[PDB]
Amino acid sequence: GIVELNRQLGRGVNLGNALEAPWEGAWGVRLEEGFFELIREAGFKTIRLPVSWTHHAGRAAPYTIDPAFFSRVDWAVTQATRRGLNIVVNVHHYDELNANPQAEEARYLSIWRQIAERYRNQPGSVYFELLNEPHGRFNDNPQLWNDLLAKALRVVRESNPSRAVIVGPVGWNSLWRLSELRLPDDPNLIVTFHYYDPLEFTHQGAEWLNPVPPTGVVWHQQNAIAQAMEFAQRWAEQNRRPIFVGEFGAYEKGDLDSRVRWTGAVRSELEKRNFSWAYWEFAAGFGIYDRTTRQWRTPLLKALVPEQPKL
Ligand SMILES: N[C@@H](Cc1c[nH]c2ccccc12)C(=O)O
Ligand code: MET
Repeated sequence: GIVELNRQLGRGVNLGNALEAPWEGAWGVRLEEGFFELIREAGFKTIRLPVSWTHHAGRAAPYTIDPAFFSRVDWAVTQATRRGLNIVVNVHHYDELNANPQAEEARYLSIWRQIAERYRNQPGSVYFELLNEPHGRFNDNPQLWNDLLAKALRVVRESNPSRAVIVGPVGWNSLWRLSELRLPDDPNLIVTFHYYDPLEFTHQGAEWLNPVPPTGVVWHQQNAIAQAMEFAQRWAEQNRRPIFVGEFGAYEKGDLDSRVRWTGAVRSELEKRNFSWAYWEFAAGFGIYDRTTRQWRTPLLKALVPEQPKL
């Protein structure tokens, strides 16, 4: 069942700065077929595929997704699956929906119907993820997200009765907001959160934030990671849901040794708690792979996939 589907997610990586930008390449990463084999060879079982459908769908009903863009997603799904990787297909950035859930609902539900119907026959290694990091008006009223996610799950289930569906809390998938998350009585849900604490370290110099946190911040482990993951595990036990931590990572403007400390500490605690996970991200400013030199960033990769269990 769903506990085994979550265990099968295992270790994963996001293909970020790619299809979740305004278009593929705008944020620096075009997808390549060779990425799938590299990710497998590095020890990952899963691709998370952020996709920002809003830039590629009609604004007026029936909100049709551009066929050429859809075919690109088809290709990613098919190539990952054929090469033995799981793939998580989400709806990723969606400024309109976070700002105005009620107004944008119709278009978002049409997008999910299109995705669900198109991929209804994909195997169980293909997972759906309803909405990356709900924020905006969902932060003001978390019940708006509880209501909307139930509508979207109902849409998905019309064509995909048993597929694993990944659902997170508001606060940009903050684990503390699990407290307000409410889920339908559906036995094939995996709960997700993202982990970037402390933001002053993991997002130092991140220009896409306002305010932009200053750089020069170092990091070492205290108790915050253990405290956060224990909270999340108790929530998951009480509510009988498996956990997938779909993003964690530290931006390259922090010093490498601090980033390695943080990445290894997080990965270790996730696996101690039996959480599957996907690192943010493959090839860009948080990347473990440098496409310019075609080399892995060894210290970061080994913090994710250690050669010995206590390293
Ligand atoms: N320097 C690497 C990784 C990288 C750093 N910042 C990025 C921003 C976007 C894309 C890639 C990157 C590259 O150019 O590929
Ligand atoms: C805030 S930068 C890391 C990526 C971002 N959290 C996303 O979900 O795309």
